[PDB]
Amino acid sequence: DLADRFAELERRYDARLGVYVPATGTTAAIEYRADERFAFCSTFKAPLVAAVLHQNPLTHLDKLITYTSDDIRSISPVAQQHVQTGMTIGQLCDAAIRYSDGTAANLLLADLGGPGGGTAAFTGYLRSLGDTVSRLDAEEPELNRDPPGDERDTTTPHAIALVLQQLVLGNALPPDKRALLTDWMARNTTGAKRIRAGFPADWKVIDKTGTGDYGRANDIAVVWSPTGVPYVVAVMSDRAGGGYDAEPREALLAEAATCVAGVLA
Ligand SMILES: CO/N=C(\C(=O)N[C@@H]1C(=O)N2C(C(=O)O)=C(CSc3nc(=O)c(=O)[nH]n3C)CS[C@H]12)c1csc(N)n1
Repeated sequence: DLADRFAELERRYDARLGVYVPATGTTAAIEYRADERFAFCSTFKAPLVAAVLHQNPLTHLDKLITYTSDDIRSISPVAQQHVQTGMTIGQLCDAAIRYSDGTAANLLLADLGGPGGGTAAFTGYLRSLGDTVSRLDAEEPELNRDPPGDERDTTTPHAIALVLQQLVLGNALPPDKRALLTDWMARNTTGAKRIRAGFPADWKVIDKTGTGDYGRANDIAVVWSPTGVPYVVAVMSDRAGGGYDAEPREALLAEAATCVAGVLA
């Protein structure tokens, strides 16, 4: 019945909702518009941090990266505090995941592929995981403002969730790097009202958020049953009918999350 519950959500919130849960040994795949393109928004910061972890040794995460106040062209709650000072790569990692800091992500794009090569390098990291579908094509903020229908800066719930299944559950990162990426997203400061609200408290929840123009509201998460069996959950939405400044419905995502919680009991 999952499909019906989802379209009611869509009806009640007046939004496009894509859901994908990868199949486990015990359960089937929960998919809904899973292969339609949704904007990354800030969810690209999770597999980006992983790309930075993977290309470099952990020795890299203690390299002070310098930047200016005129480098803060997006929401940047942490990079705010180091106008000139600058931060360790590990610090920007921490800022781009848990705090969704935009300047953080841009310096990590730069670190990953040069001033005009980071978005393609980030996309190539995704291809190296078998995502031939998602593309990053801009830096912050403009990656949040691509018009609806455009393929730029889009992923799909199916492809990001498979990327996420690799990063946390598969061997895309080695135990250590993999472990730092899991603490970072398990501390995320931005995902209370999203998937976390949708899952029972005795279920573990680790997530990274995305929010943008046209009502875009996203949450990609790895979730753990009290038995400790792991699930990957991507929830992506937008409300593009309402224009660029339409209001994202976070409760939408929580609502989507309670349904997948329901067949995963
Ligand atoms: C051009 O940039 N525009 C953005 C944007 O930067 N999106 C990013 C994204 O995905 N972000 C996330 C997050 O990680 O979810 C958020 C979380 S939303 C939020 N959390 C708070 O704690 C709070 O006090 N206020 N807000 C709004 C901030 S913007 C950034 C945006 C946000 S809503 C909208 N229409 N545009």
